[PDB]
This record gives sequence, structure tokens and C-alpha cells, in this order.
Amino acid sequence: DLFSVRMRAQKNGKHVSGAERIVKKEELETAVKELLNRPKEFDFMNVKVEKVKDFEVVKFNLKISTYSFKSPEEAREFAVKKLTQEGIKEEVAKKAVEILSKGANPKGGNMRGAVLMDIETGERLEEDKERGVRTIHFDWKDRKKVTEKLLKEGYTLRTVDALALTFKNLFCGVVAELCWSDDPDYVTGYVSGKEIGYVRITPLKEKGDPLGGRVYFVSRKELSEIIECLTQKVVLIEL
Ligand SMILES: CC(C)(COP(=O)(O)OP(=O)(O)OC[C@H]1O[C@H](n2cnc3c(N)ncnc32)[C@@H](O)[C@H]1OP(=O)(O)O)[C@@H](O)C(=O)NCCC(=O)NCCS
Ligand SMILES: Nc1ncnc2c1ncn2[C@@H]1O[C@H](COP(=O)(O)O)[C@@H](O)[C@H]1O
Repeated sequence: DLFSVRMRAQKNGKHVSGAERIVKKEELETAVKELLNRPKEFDFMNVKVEKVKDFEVVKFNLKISTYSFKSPEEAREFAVKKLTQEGIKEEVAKKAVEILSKGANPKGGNMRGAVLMDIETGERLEEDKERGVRTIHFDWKDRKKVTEKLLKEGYTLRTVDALALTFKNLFCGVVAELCWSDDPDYVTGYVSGKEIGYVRITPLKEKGDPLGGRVYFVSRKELSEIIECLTQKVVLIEL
């Protein structure tokens, strides 16, 4: 018996925190305490506890690597390069980078979710270009174990969280992903795919840029199944 525990929190109408845990009932309360304690300041928080019907367990298997650069132009140049090692045409990879740096939300600011980009044509397939699509209903099978292991190998808690999210994306049929943070202080981003692994890349923006986002590279012929998988299928990831 599994329960999905989803938390989001706002402050001054702005989203400041959000997380999901999928656990056995005997750790339900523990998961709720953790997420309730997650944001520092908030004026509104919602928590959803949902009994899980079906779910799938999947074995994590991406290679991790790390790269440092001396300007965002050089980090984005490398980012485009790694993307074309997943068979993506260079101009498609470049338009992704172009969209994130110039503001992915057409009415200014960050999106509430990821761009779905046609691998072949670079065109944005998400219907709501302010909202995008959100990957949800994923968690590490044994998050306590995974967090301690990755911390001691030198990865941060943001790495722990982003890894589980990409791996679901790739399992759901996203070919490749580009991501850097919306938070102007954090400036590591990544690029991922089944062949290039999980590729951490610093810095993909200047420390002070408030723009970020994610671009998912998807084959249009699979768009409907991909969206269903990202947003509805329940996946536990086993390290
Ligand atoms: C937050 C999360 C748990 C979704 O929870 P949810 O309660 O089911 O959210 P809902 O779909 O019901 O959203 C309803 C409202 O809360 C929104 N909201 C939810 N998640 C949001 C997010 N990640 N960013 C901005 N707004 C968000 C509000 O925008 C509004 O959604 P709307 O755009 O559809 O109008 C999801 O983002 C998640 O799985 N996060 C874990 C991974 C992660 O964020 N890692 C960060 C480091 S990579
Ligand atoms: N669950 C999600 N699925 C897809 N995209 C997201 C999700 N959460 C955030 N994003 C996008 O990725 C950017 C970075 O988010 P974060 O990982 O929370 O810093 C955000 O500005 C959103 O545009």
C-alpha cells in the first residue's frame, strides 16, 4: 500500500517550495512532517495525500558527470554539444537554449513547468506556454538511503531531487532534457539523456539572472503517451 504525498507552498502569490514523497503508510506521517517543514516562509501551503493504485519500480542507471566553464556562453556552447550526442540537430538544441535564456514564459518570468520541444523541428508543443507540463508522481524507492549515499559522493540535495526527476522523464520517453534553475543564486544546470547520462554544467547563467526553465526533447508522434506518463504514471526509482 503506497500513498503519494504532494506539497506546494506560496509566498506573496509566488511559488517558493514543492515536493513529493511516495511511501508506505507506516512512513506517511514522517513524509508529511518533512514536507510541512520544507519551506522557510510561506503564506499558503497545500498537501495532498493520495492512495496509489498502480506503480512501477525502475532501476536507476544514468552515468553522472560534471563540467565547469568560465562563462555561460561557454557552458551553453557545451550544453548544445552534449545534446547533439543524443541525435538532436544542433539548431534544435540551440533554440532550446535560446528560449530559456530569453524568458520561456511569453508574459515574462519563468514557467510553472517544462517546454515540450519537437526534436525534429524545435517547435513548442505544450498548449499552455506559461504553465508547461509538470513531471510528478515519481520518487526514490528508498529516499533516505539514496540521499545519504549521494551526499557522501559529493552531490547536493538539489542533485538528489533533480536526478529522480530526469530519470522519470527519460523513462517516460523524453529523449533529452535541458535544465537550469530559476533561482538567481544557483547556477549549475544539467543536460541529460540515455546516452550522455546526467551531465552537470556550471554556469548556465550569470549569478543574478532570475530566468530559468526546462526543455524536454520529445518525438511528436509520441507526445500524448509522453504527457500521460509524465503526469499520471507512478514510478519508484531504485538506485
Ligand atoms: C509541486 C509538485 C509536487 C506538484 O504538486 P500539486 O499539488 O499536485 O500541484 P497542482 O498540479 O495541483 O497545481 C495547482 C497550483 O499549484 C501550482 N504549482 C504546482 N507546482 C508548481 C511548480 N513546481 N511551480 C510553480 N507552480 C506550481 C500553481 O501554479 C497551481 O498550478 P497551475 O499552473 O495548474 O495553475 C511537483 O512540482 C513536483 O513533483 N516537484 C518535485 C520535483 C522538484 O520540483 N524538484 C526541484 C529541484 S529539481
Ligand atoms: N515538476 C516539474 N516538471 C517540469 N518542469 C518543472 C517542474 N518544476 C519546475 N519546473 C521548471 O523548471 C524550472 C526549475 O525549477 P526548480 O527545479 O524547482 O528550480 C522552473 O522554473 C520551471 O520552469
